[PDB]
Amino acid sequence: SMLDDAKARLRKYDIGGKYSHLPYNKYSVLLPLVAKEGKLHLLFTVRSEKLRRAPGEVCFPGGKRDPTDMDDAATALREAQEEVGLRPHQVEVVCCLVPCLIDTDTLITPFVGLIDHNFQAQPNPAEVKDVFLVPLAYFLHPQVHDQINHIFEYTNPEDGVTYQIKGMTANLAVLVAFIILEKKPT
Ligand SMILES: NC(=S)c1ccc(-c2ccccn2)s1
Ligand SMILES: NC(=S)c1ccc(-c2ccccn2)s1
Repeated sequence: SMLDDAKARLRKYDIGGKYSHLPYNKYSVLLPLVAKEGKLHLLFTVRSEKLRRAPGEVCFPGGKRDPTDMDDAATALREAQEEVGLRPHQVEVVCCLVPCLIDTDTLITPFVGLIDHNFQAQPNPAEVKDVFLVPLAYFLHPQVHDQINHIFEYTNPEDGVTYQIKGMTANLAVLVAFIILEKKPT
């Protein structure tokens, strides 16, 4: 099936816990995959305008590890619950993708999660101003804008609202799209 196929593909790129013990400042992100109308989508947030770090920007749910977290996946799930109400019974963590190094002292670990078909986002307004879905296939033929620097623009056909997706968030989306959709019969 579509979902079994996605997981089998994703597992071949799982790096494991290899890098997770290194002595960095540590953050995790969840890349939430949602099936809708016969196709896979990614779920994104727009961060609240009142946050210190990157207010108003499009990003995946995530944040800083704390001492309660058993491992890096736990950080990602704790943060996804706090930001959009996603509960643990509603997500299957499938793998851990290549982590991102930044500012010489920080390591960000992305986890791909399959989301339950009855989940509905309850955005917490102190952290998240908006929640939206993008079809995974958009990332193979995006609408690119040059700020010189590559920015994606996505317009939701439901309401005509345009979103800008960039940086690490945009890089990870393209990666997940390549992994799951490359080389497929129609
Ligand atoms: N969710 C996003 S984009 C961020 C979360 C945390 C961020 C940060 C923290 C310390 C220094 C610089 N940026 S950015
Ligand atoms: N939830 C997301 S996307 C992030 C959380 C942590 C991020 C970060 C931290 C330090 C410097 C730069 N970016 S990004």
